[PDB]
Amino acid sequence: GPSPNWDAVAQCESGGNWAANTGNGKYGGLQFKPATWAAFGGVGNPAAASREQQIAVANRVLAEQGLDAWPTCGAASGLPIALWSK
Repeated sequence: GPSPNWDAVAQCESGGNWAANTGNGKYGGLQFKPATWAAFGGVGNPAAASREQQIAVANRVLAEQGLDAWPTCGAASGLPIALWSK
């Protein structure tokens, strides 16, 4: 079973701050935009959601969009980009 390293992706995206909310239009450890978070079943502010809830919503984004949803940081997942970009 694959296990994307979302902690690694979060380090890339936010410096590992699962509660990131700096005013750049992105939220939480994985820097979700609100329209993507809502679209994949997230509610409220991603920065208020647990790491585990954030990861749950990322796993859904991955299945539908691939690691293209994190175009620079996706490689840090440890999944081969050539196979998981879509």
